[PDB]
Amino acid sequence: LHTQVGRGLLGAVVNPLGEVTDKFAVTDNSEILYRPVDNAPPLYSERAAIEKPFLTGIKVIDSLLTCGEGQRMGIFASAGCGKTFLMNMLIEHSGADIYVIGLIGERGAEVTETVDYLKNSEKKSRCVLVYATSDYSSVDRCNAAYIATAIAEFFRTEGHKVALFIDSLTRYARALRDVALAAGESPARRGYPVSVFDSLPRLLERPGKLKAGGSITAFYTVLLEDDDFADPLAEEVRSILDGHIYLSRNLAQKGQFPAIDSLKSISRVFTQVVDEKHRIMAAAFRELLSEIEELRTIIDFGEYKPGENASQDKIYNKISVVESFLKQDYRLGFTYEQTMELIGETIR
Repeated sequence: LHTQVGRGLLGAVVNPLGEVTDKFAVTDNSEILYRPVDNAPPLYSERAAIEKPFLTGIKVIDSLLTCGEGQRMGIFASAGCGKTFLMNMLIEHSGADIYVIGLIGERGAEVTETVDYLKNSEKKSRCVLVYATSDYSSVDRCNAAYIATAIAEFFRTEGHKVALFIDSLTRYARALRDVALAAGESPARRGYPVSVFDSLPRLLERPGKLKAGGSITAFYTVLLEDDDFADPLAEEVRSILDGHIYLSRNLAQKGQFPAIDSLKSISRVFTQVVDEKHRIMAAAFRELLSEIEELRTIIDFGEYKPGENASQDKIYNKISVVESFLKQDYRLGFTYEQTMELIGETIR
């Protein structure tokens, strides 16, 4: 019901009971205060409108799927579509003041690798990790996600630009379902006025940019088992969030990382966070992308003959420059100016 917050948590690993069990970095700051884990969302008049981009350093995201400060973004993928490797890139190459990572219900060896990753990360001094393994109860697994959010909320009140990752919403939904059964609530039908299952939208309206403070930019992972299978839970959270990154099993098997399929991904606030020149290039790049895949089905049909159609020849010779723009080594981050200069060269 109450948890630790403050700059003293930076570098710490907190378990579902809200107290630190390990450290991946040590910080001079020792500030530790207490706040409730359940806090009301900001009133609409306290929220500011999402107007500023949150740059990620990932070329495909920053150019075609631009995020905004205060935005909540879903990341849809199955195991293993490098969703953990995409989150490592989001943490490495973005420019947030503070990162708060929440590992829900995961196996256990997964928790130790995230800490091992943070131990060697350049952002270690600005990160907090909340974990709940498979051995912890379902009650505790849920509380890991609201503790992670509450920690992020304190940093936002202090003015910080915060980035929140909860991986995963899938295993959070499963553990939550277990909590509902203890109250008798079934997934099909429910309880009223407070249902255990409405724990999910309540938790997802807490991020955002405050007029009087900083912002929480949130990334929620949703596991798409199997092979971009439409899980029922997957369609509700697409209803609530401001956009979704979709990690494609198909683009992964061909060796393209990140396996983001931009044509099946969106950011709703895109046109509000980029200028007109950006919108023109992104629009032109999406049509180049669409015409490429139209040509790939023509090729697979054995229907493409070089020299027969000058348009198809022009599209074909762009495949290499388009694929190289989309690819990205996870150790590399790109500034907005480099992303926009590369996308223009791809379109010319």
